[PDB]
Amino acid sequence: GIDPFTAEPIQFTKRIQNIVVSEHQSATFECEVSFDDAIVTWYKGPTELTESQKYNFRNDGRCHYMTIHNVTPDDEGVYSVIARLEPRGEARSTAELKGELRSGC
Repeated sequence: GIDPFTAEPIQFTKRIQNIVVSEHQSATFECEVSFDDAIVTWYKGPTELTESQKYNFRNDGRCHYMTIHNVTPDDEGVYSVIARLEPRGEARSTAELKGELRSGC
């Protein structure tokens, strides 16, 4: 009749948003999800992001954080977060990265 709530599709309530970051600073895309058992991977363009003393991935219950250190104009682009669990209805979200210009006199 009606599918169970637990198997219902997973979506990001917070829905990451666009970030503007100074060249020497760091960018963080924060997301929140319906289930805490979901597995999340961040994507930049066709390339997936992995740790290399470059990307810091921190998990906190339903909350998942990704921090990028040393952002370049080149690095500006689109970042996505995808949450996956056994077939329940996967979700995809996007956000844009922008490089803030350094201030001066």
